[PDB]
Amino acid sequence: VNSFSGYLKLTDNVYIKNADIVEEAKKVKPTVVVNAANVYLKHGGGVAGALNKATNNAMQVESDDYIATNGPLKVGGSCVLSGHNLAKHCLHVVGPNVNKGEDIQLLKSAYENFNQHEVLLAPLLSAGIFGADPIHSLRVCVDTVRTNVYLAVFDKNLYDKLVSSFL
Ligand SMILES: Cc1c[nH]c2ncnc(C(=O)N[C@H](CC(=O)O)c3ccc(Br)cc3)c12
Repeated sequence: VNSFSGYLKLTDNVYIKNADIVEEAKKVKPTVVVNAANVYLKHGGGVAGALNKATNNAMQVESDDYIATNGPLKVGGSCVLSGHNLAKHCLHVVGPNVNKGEDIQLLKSAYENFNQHEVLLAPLLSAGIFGADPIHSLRVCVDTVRTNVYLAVFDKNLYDKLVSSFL
């Protein structure tokens, strides 16, 4: 039993809810919140911009130190950093950006990072300003993630479409 509330169960291990991931994290304080990161950990907009803003830019400060030491992530890759005031940890996961021409097959690799954590709060990877089809992102999620994932979808209209079209 965990503290996530109001989720629709899609499969044995995948759950979905119309919610602002920022507000959801502040309420649950999950062990892991997933960020929709880019390889430079520049948290400018979308999920990343919103999460970083909620940490009062502490996420960005920590991320800049990480990049200065380690260099950029790979598309499809991830790193674990602090969750600041939102979660114990933040798993920064880089899904492919379609508005940069990146291979959508990398979306499966991105979701594989979730399997290293027993429970996660997460957005749909590559959705929103990353330009991929969110229906597809949900399908890859369900078919790749085996650990317990609680998906927050900011847009109510998108949430209803995801639920109504889910096979
Ligand atoms: C901005 C924001 C604040 N709080 C949030 N909680 C949840 N999600 C989002 C958000 O930007 N989501 C979109 C898709 C959707 O509309 O769910 C999305 C955009 C880029 C990528 Br890469 C992946 C997903 C937010």
